[PDB]
Amino acid sequence: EKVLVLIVGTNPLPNYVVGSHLKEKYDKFVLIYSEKNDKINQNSTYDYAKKLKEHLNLNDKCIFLPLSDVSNSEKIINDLREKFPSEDFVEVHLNYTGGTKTMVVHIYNFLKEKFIKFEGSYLDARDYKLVYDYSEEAISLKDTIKIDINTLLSIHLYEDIHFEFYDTYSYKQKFVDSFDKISQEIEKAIKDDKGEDFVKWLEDPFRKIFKGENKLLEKTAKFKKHIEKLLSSPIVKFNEKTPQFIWDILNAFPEGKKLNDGQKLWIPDDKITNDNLSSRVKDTVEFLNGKWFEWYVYSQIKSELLDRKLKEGEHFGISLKAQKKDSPYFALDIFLINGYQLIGISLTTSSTRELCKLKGFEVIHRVRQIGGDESKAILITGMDKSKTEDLQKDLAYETGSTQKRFVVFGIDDWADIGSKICEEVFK
Amino acid sequence: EKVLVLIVGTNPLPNYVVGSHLKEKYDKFVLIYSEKNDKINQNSTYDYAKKLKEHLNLNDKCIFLPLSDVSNSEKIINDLREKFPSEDFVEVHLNYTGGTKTMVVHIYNFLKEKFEGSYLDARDYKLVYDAISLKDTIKIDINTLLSIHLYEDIHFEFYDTYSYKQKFVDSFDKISQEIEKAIKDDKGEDFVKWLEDPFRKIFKGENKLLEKTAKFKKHIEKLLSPIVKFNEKTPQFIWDILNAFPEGKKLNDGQKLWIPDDKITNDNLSSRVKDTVEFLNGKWFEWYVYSQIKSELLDRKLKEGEHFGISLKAQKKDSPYFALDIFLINGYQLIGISLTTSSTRELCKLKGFEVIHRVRQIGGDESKAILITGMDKSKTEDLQKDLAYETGSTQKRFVVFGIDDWADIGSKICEEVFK
DNA sequence: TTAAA
DNA sequence: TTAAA
RNA sequence: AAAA
Ligand SMILES: [Mn+2]
Ligand SMILES: [Mn+2]
Ligand SMILES: [Mn+2]
Repeated sequence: EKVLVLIVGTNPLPNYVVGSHLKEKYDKFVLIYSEKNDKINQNSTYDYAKKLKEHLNLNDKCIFLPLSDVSNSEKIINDLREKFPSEDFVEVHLNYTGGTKTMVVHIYNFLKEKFIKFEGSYLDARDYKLVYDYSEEAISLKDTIKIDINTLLSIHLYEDIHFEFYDTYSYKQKFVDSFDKISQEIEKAIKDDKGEDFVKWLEDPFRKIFKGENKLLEKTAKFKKHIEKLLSSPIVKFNEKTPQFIWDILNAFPEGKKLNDGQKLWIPDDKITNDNLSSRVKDTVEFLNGKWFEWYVYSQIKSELLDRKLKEGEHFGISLKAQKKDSPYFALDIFLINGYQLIGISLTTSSTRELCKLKGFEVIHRVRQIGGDESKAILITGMDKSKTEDLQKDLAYETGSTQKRFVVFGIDDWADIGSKICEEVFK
Repeated sequence: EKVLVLIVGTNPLPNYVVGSHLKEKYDKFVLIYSEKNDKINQNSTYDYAKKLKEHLNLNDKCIFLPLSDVSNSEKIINDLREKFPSEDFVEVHLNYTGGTKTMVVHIYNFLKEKFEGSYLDARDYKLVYDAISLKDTIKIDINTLLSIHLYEDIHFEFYDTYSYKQKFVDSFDKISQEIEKAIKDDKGEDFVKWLEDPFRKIFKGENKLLEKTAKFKKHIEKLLSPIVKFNEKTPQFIWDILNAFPEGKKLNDGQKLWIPDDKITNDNLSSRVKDTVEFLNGKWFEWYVYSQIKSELLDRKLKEGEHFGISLKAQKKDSPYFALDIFLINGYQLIGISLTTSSTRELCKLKGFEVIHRVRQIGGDESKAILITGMDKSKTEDLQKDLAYETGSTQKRFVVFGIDDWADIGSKICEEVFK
């Protein structure tokens, strides 16, 4: 009977990692967790212990040991002696990575006196190594222990998750037999260092013409009044000062979905109805105003992830959505898992500081919610390099690592965004 | 000699609190910190230990002990054997609250060979010996708190140095009193709706419209209609709020919207409009809440500028500054308050992320963030659930208030903060 | 519970 | 480094 | 997983 003992704190991922690596060598498993006590402002980590038992397949070889007070040395010592298994064990391995400082201090010494092979362990979050106290070995688990998106979100209490594959992408369904032509044309301009010029034309005249009153592109009356009120106008900027590579992008859409009417801007007559207007520009405007960039970035990384033996739908995906039980859901543009570190990618074409700054707070908090406190967040913006370096420094929080856990890319990174994501995440 | 040993992690506040309370009873102090080794992704907590020595006035009775690897047991014990003071100490007290788990285990065991251990419970605000409540015993100011978290250039305003008191001098008290009456009479929801329509449809068209008369006159023409709703369907209490403003800073020409003639220059427009629009668009709500909180804390022991203030801004060295609407310190816990008048879920969610992260940066991982919005009760509850994060405690660290709380917001903040 | 403004 | 949109 |  070889027993492995884990300390269940509020970060379940370290215990899942050590469990996945050591279960093959032990016969019994003791999960020490906290009880809920409102009077001392103590919540319970029991939900994580069940998820640890579930996703490690411990079954009845798992012993749950609750602690009444995780900050009282006496109660911890007492609760251990009363509830710790008294069977004669040959080996006792305690990984003291989780829990409070009082938990690790007193559990360790209680099991250092009671015992018989003994070994203390700790998983390093910085360099991904399992350090043994007496064996003096530091084995890396970075490339060996794996985890998929379902397991990772589940042990963090997130259920009902869905996402899109490369083949089931939403705008492929909307632009059948055109999507590849539209996406190949955009990609070529972005790889031709036209990203900056695109986002300027997108701000003016594009967003001046095709944005404003809600349902502007679905009621011809609203769109009629808007173009009249645009009669210095963005229409001439579009008609007369639109560069050629955008004309190539605009003409990549099918004629029935082109924003242009030749080499000028399509304006509906009084014959064109509400549904006619919507069927022409709605999907094309929504794709050009931002959705295209989600697909572009995902397309520039899928090959590099498959080369590293990652599997789509388990280790990367697009348009992920998840939620806790009976709680609102959230959306994440792209997700990636390197070994067992979550990387969440949030995308925007905006170049405006305030908007991107708020995007940064968002992606930081979401990856902590679903991947634990060692996740990495990447924000990709249309800002210049000075603005992106400013944002990283603005939002950086110090956890004890030299490597950044919040990364901002900008408009100068778009043309080679594949390799830059690859270097940031895996190197 | 009686020596106190602290473990310097990346949260310096528990070490300040434990240090403030136990400095009196001890002679020497050992601060065990981490070296910087980029090759193992390990950064140094030396900057925090220096701040601990400075703001606790440890002077030369403080000994910095570095560790080359805070993740490796043997490398720790070695650096502990070769560096820890071998002088004869009659009493040794190790507080193992900070640092990594390896640090607290092997430093504890090292010192036990040569003894008392203590720990500061973040959940019940007590120091526990291997239990004294410090919640109302140890105090800190905004300057000390941000400084130990490495922030500098801290500035903020007082009730009497509020910026808009200098922009509407001889009229701010009437303006603020008018707005407060409307919110005290449960008209917050009505006010919010009128700001969304037609106020922000007229005065928030695009960029720098309130600065260029050409841009403003153009926007007026396209509207000609929210100008009609403004002139005709504006509630009486809102006309009273508008007419409380100085005449050269009024948005209304009599009982109708003012329209600049070609004569009005860019300086004449902005001086008449820009300050008034920005205050009504939402800055008023910052002042309203602050005035209510300063009222409720009139009996408590907090001093303005040490434990609460408005419009806090600070920065790290060579780093961008942030802005925080209101700050409060209860004992040694930072309470950050972000205010918005918006009723929109998307906008209020993004403000929630912001205030959760900011208070964590400047006040440590045990800070409390409060977001005050103009949403209804169902949306505020949904937002609290959406953004909640498990900390180990049963009391919430992210709190959202909505439009129904505006009238009694002073009592609401007092009850949430002081428990 | 679009994306950007 | 507006607060809203 | 460096006041769970
Ligand atoms: Mn699976
Ligand atoms: Mn996005
Ligand atoms: Mn605010």
